[PDB]
Amino acid sequence: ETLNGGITDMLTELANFEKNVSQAIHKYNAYRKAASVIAKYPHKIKSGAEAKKLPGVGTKIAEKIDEFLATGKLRKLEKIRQDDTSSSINFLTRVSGIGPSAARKFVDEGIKTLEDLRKNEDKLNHHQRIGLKYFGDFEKRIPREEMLQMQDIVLNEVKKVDSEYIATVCGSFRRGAESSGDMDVLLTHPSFTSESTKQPKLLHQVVEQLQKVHFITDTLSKGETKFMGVCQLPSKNDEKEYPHRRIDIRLIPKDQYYCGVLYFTGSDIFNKNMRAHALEKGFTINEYTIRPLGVTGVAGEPLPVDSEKDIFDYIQWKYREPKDRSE
DNA sequence: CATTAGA
DNA sequence: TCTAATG
Ligand SMILES: [Mn+2]
Ligand SMILES: [Mn+2]
Ligand code: NA
Ligand code: NA
Repeated sequence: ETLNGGITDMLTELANFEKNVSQAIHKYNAYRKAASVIAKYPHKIKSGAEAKKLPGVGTKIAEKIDEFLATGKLRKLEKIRQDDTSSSINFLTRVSGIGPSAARKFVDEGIKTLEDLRKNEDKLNHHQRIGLKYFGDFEKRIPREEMLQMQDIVLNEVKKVDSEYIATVCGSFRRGAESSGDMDVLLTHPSFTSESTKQPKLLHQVVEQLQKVHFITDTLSKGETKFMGVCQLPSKNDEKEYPHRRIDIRLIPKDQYYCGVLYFTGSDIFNKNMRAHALEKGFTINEYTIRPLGVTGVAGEPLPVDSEKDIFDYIQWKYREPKDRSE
């Protein structure tokens, strides 16, 4: 956690580099398990050899550990850190839409800078277009203060359309969080559960509504159950316009809300920790359900959930407020 | 790990 | 279809 720190960190640095700049999924996969194990290791690793004893620890990596333990650096990390080509890949990547794959390609063609990205907006697909467009706005944290106004509106229209809808803004915002990256809204309706062969419109109507009023400004991706866009709070009575925010709403079979909800609420750890528990408690939890465990090794049979509570009860735990789902 | 664009 | 990008 801090004793193995640099090691895991140069290691991660290393891995990440192969996967993006290089198309070396393996080496990349190498660095990670290694980075994974030394990480767990209970003592200050003192030399390659020592490290080497570890599963996933090759001669390759071990050697890197030495140079790093010896000199508080690494040539390969320095060389990369410098590499203009590799720098560029790292960056274009920021654009919502641009992945490594396209990052290389662009680079090759010569789009290194943001401005390049501009002159060639043509080479970019709609996602990346918008990506490039709200580049600033996108990189900005979301004050809860705004999250409150946002949630407010979504909630309202959702309701105006059909009072029957249920909505939850999940994520950290739900979890107290002073700020948020983007807004996650989970949606479901009663007329839409496990079987009941869809009702695409279900999503659709709402999207239409939010746009109707100008909350949604653009569509990144809209499918029958997952809409992904851009929004913005009404820039008041001028002088102060609001930044464009990433928003995502998804339809959910009413019969799998709370789990899904439980789930997306986090935290990453509270979840795992929660999950790890239901296990002992004779269960199984996952993004949509909670099945009672059987001794033959495994088992099925989706237990009925009416609220975050039920889930808790099941595994017989103490209801934890979002606020304290911290871990 | 499953859902969308796109080619 | 597969392959990328998001989450
Ligand atoms: Mn979020
Ligand atoms: Mn998110
Ligand atoms: Na070994
Ligand atoms: Na990106």
